[PDB]
Amino acid sequence: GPLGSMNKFTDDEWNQLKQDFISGILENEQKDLVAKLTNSDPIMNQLDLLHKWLDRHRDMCEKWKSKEDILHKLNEQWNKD
Repeated sequence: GPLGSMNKFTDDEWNQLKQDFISGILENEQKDLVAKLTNSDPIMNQLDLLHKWLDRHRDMCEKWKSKEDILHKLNEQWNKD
């Protein structure tokens, strides 16, 4: 029937988004947090955990559709989580 308000991101678009998020984490000094989260790993960025986390809150992207702003929210959540 009529097009839904879904308009979710595709795996291809999502993967691209993953890189941006990962880049944002290494771009910010906060990258230090990811290194410690892994116990002592480089820019692992936690592809494994990050991917699962992102997917679980992928819907969060719909709460702005922006890029830099989203990173800001994730930063505060990363800090507490």
